[PDB]
Amino acid sequence: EVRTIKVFTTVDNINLHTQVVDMSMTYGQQFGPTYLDGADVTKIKPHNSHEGKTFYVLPNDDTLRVEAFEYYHTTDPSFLGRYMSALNHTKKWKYPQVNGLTSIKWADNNCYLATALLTLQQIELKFNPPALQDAYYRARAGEAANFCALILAYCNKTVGELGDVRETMSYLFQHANLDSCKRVLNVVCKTCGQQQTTLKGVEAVMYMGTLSYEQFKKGVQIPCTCGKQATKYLVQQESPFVMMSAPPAQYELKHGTFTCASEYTGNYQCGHYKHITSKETLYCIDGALLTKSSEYKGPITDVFYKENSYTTTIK
Ligand SMILES: CCNC(=S)N/N=C/c1ccc(O)c(O)c1
Ligand SMILES: [Cl-]
Ligand SMILES: [Zn+2]
Repeated sequence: EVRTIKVFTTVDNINLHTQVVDMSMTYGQQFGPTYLDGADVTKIKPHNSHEGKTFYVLPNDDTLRVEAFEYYHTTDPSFLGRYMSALNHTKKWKYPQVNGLTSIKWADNNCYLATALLTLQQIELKFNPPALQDAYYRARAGEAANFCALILAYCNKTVGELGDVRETMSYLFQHANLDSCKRVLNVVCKTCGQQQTTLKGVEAVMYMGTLSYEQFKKGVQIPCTCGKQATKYLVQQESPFVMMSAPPAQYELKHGTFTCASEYTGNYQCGHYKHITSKETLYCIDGALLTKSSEYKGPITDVFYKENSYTTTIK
């Protein structure tokens, strides 16, 4: 007896493609690698309960290739399989609402992802790929599983792998519209004189070396090619936020002087992030856990500040 069911294949879970599948053959024999809500069903034969359901496939024809690129803005061949593999895990995570924000209950070393997600909800940022637009909208509403699996896929991290918050924000910023952001800097060495520099996009909102936006405005010391120590300071800034980063160090966070921050405790090989947000007081969100304090000191690695337009008074 020949037996078939109708199913739909997709790469973006919006555009559906009608298929008829033989129940005597595996999905892999018929579609190549195949996934059902993240589960790998390549080696599985169709079940009666599968009729009418949507399965993800790899982009193996030109129509799927165009749909996949338009939705995800990547042509990495392993992207979809990495996204599905992550999703099969992230759909089992818990996304509690903590002080009004979507967080993530700790699992699989996902603290870096929770603090990135909490941070995104406090800064003005729009994603360009529709996949990130759609999943971030759901994540804000509390259903963050697709968004978290997408972050992992875009950052080329697997579930359980130790991640860096600054690196993760850099990847997400790459897929965001920061084209309006502009940064002017000035560097003065007493032997080589001055050199001004202009930065755009992601490089205009991120800085590595100091956590303090004020010290960045007043000036910081850096090496020069002559061996002398030059000074770098901020001349002009156009952006809705800025991100200041440094190797973790004991740092004091004062209520009302920043938006949010990341704390990192541990070592290079493994550790733990927490999130600090300045609202009516200072709240520390550690996954599902919440505590408060009026003052905060701890090993901070990233701090986020609000911005609109800033111009220096330094002559
Ligand atoms: C450079 C040729 N690729 C094109 S034209 N479209 N491909 C899009 C795409 C997205 C994710 C994937 O995993 C994948 O295999 C493909
Ligand atoms: Cl968005
Ligand atoms: Zn010099």
